[PDB]
Amino acid sequence: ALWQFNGMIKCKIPSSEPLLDFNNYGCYCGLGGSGTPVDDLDRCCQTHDNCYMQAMKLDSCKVLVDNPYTNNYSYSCSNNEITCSSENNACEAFICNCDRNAAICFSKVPYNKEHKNLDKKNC
Ligand SMILES: [Ca+2]
Ligand SMILES: [Cl-]
Repeated sequence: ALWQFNGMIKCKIPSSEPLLDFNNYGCYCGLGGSGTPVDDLDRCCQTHDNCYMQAMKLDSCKVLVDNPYTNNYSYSCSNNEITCSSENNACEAFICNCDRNAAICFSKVPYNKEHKNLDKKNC
């Protein structure tokens, strides 16, 4: 769920408020997403969007009524490392992995201020 993803991103980027810093960035970070990613951070978000689309194709996922944004899962942050839990069932586990991958991705790419609040004439 979005509460968990926020925490993951803070795990990797402890100075951030991710729901502010990483929402409405580029063509893909935030609601929806199309066009060409503007930079590597935007590409992290495209991958994550694709991961959530692939979570929904899962037979596993077609039961929790929640979407990936509302589907809770279990994870830990420890020493700024994210660990998804073996106690997660299949849908939960898949979404946790999508989120972990994206949080790590965000932490390893440049942040270009020019793309924050981009006009979706670029997308
Ligand atoms: Ca998106
Ligand atoms: Cl990690």
